[PDB]
Amino acid sequence: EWTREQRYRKYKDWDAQTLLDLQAQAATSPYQMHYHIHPLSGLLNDPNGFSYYNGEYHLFCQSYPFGPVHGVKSWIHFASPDLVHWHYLGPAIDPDSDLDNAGAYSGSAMEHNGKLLLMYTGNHRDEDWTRIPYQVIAEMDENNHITKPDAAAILPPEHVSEHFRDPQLFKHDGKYYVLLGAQDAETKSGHIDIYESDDLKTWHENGYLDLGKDEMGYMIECPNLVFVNNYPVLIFCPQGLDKAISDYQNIYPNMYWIGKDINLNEAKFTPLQSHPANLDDGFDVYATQAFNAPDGNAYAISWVGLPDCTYPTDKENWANCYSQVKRLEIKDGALYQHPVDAIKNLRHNETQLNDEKIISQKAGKQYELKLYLAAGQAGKLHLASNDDLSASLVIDFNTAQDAKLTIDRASSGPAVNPDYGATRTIGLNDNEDLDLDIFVDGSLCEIFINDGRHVATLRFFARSSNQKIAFDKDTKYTGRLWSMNSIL
Amino acid sequence: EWTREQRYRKYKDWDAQTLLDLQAQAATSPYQMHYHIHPLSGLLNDPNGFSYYNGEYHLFCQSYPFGPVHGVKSWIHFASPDLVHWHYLGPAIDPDSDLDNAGAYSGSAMEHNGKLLLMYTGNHRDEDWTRIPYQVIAEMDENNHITKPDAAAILPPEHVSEHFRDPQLFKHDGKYYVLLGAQDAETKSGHIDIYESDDLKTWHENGYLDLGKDEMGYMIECPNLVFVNNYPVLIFCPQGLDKAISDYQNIYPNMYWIGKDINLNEAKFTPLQSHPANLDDGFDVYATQAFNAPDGNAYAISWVGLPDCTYPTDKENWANCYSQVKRLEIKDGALYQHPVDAIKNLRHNETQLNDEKIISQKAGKQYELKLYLAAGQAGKLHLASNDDLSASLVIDFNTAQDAKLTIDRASSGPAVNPDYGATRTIGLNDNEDLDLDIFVDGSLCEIFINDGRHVATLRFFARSSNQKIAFDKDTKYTGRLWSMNSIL
Ligand code: NA
Ligand code: NA
Ligand code: NA
Ligand code: NA
Repeated sequence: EWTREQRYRKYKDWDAQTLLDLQAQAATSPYQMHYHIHPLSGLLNDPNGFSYYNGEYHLFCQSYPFGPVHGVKSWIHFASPDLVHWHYLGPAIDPDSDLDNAGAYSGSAMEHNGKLLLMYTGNHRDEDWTRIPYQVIAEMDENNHITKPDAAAILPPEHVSEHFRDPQLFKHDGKYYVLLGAQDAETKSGHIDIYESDDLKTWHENGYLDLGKDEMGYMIECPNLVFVNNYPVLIFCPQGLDKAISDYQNIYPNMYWIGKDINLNEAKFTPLQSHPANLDDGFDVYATQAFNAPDGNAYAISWVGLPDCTYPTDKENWANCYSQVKRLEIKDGALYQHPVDAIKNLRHNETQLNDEKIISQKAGKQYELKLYLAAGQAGKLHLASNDDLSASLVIDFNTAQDAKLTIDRASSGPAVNPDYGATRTIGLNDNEDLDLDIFVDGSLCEIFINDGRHVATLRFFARSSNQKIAFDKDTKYTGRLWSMNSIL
Repeated sequence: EWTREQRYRKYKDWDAQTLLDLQAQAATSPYQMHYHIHPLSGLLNDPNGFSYYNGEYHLFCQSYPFGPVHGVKSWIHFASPDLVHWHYLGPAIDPDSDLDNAGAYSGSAMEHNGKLLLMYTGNHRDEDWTRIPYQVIAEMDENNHITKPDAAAILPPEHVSEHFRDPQLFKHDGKYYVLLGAQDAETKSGHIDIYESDDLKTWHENGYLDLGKDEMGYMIECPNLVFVNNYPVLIFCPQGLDKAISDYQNIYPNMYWIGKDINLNEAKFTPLQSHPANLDDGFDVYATQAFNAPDGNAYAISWVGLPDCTYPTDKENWANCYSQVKRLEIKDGALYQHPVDAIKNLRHNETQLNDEKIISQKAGKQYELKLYLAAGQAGKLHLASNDDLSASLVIDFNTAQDAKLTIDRASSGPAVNPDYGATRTIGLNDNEDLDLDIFVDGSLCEIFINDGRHVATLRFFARSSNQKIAFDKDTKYTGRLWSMNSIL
């Protein structure tokens, strides 16, 4: 319903009373998250500049503060000591210059000689509304104050279309690299384009990273390389990916691909996995960003929200939130994802669980449910449920001869992008035990499966009185239920 | 420098870009607090609606979001599980109606039949800019959504001047009471005026509370009655208080007075203390609010900021912050104040201290320093200090034959309201031990003295590289130093 004109009206052409009203509307929503990052107002999307700098973790965010739509984008800024307790540092990069006049699009952060370089795509629209993407290196100092250059670091080359964006800047092998999402101008295929520099002033093209002969969609958004247990891992968003390469049910997938090795100078990637895999088996994770932290861990955080999609909270004038931070691990040839240790600080009111069918008549809106379920069983676990289990988030499990998990949100509340399905299925190994570590926060659910082997993340919109947690059958299991304190 | 006109321009007449800029400027200030409540933008003052409701603690705030000045006021809203980890719920009450057209001034919160009543003063300015104060009862529901009535609960009576405000609404002795700060129209003296109701619709005047024959300033702002260990305790701001009643050095004092008993129907107060005493012996505490919580504790929180005063951060376009929450206790005929238990969750990097002269060469900007100092000593403890101790926050102590504590902020940085003195003195008992529990957070220091017997709270503005903590003499003491994590 918003016009192009309305989406690109400048922030100075909105009044401050409207913005204050919008902050109240977002914060007091009955569906707001309160231990995950959420917009102060308007729409949140792609994590940006995820980093460690000046003694704390930093995280920036694509933001449009005036409504539940992809209006003209800015970066806003959060920091944390522990990847859990975030505090707001305000807007960081506005669409206020020629280079980014129609948006400060996504990007990354790299420490350099005591400053934090923020490299991002200036979404420029020229006099005719032709998009010209510019790669810009801004600079943040130790007071979190940001300066912008007057000139781009990388001008759009001839071989790419208008889609050329989301730079990842980092140091590796003694030099500087930039990875960019790209659509080839002639084939219209998605690529990760490689740039290298020895000084950050002159950039050299190394070409598209060789991901094999098969096309990777028509565009790759938000490319990421991180080293996880010494393996090069790609995390990226290949829009239009052929489902023959990998199944997925979201409108656009967020894939990962573990390599045995990578050579950015020669644009070479030796895959460990024969195929890329879904980072998240759920309903809503997109634009995930990751970085290698000084503590030797690789951390990732996801936008929970999909482009070209809508949500029942749209009428509340705000949209989406972030996943919790996930610590990455390579195990058995796959990517595992784990809650960070600090998230346990939110826990309180611990309850021991052993075979009780009804886990809680009324669990609250914020909790962590950690379960161990014996092999050889089938049933349903209902979350955010009414009393008779007819309206809930359903985890339909089988740990017996056709083992699998089906997550079904159809009955949880109003429909959520139903054209892309009300269920998601995760295959399980037959006759094996099952672990679940389930985080519920307002209209967000995160289901960590078999100790991080799979993660299923989703929005759901249950009426506030639907807070029951219960199995439908007598189920043999042990577990713990904790309330989780509001911090955001 | 701001004109009346500029201070009362409506929020809708500011643009949203300016507000976003101001949020960044406040949040990224090198002097910002990060484990105390601080404005998101502009100026913060008086705590309001401090309460427990709908399963969490609530706190509201006088706010002017567009600069470091007392522009037209609104309430904004925070909540917390534990009085430490606060999260922002946005604006709550705007100056958007006839009754509050020149400000939604301070007030209180009272739970009533599943709602939270917010009773506050509408600062009305009529056609001639005559101030007409109205007492308004708004209502908040379980989604933190607020409705405003069209009519005042209490119209200004004939016997009070234009100064008649800051209602405290509560239930006691089976009926409802409202305590209001008042200036008598004929004598121009400060009073706490009492109203009572059996239904919240019809209010009856019980008269001024009898605080004795001596005048209590020319106005009492922010009156509070709380029961602490079953004693009635008044906490209030008597502007113009004669210093013969009690010494104080701040422009306006924040006093407390313990009674043996109180009878609100008969406007009677039997004092326990012969005289009211300073709630805070420091430089900046004002407009403290308190309430009786369901856990059986009385809690208080203070504005750190004084009216008609200025601060070095004024040029940064933001102003002031709150104290931490203080749990109240009556002991030995005095009011004791304690950090809440949950504040210990911020602690990390614990260091044991035993007689070391230099406690830390560089302590960081956020810490808690807890010390036990033997009787019979004299010296100085320097906080936020440069290396040679010439620029610091000075705690000059004597625990020997003329025992006392002098807190001196003159050398800490730029002058802070110097007309009201650069030192504050707290008398101590001769030849007694001394305990200190010191909280530093950005430009805020809170010094709890002898286990809460006295509290000295102050702003200070040290250069960021001045972080040494050291005694000047060999001092015998034991202690602990903890870093405190940023949460806000
Ligand atoms: Na590690
Ligand atoms: Na769905
Ligand atoms: Na108690
Ligand atoms: Na001073």
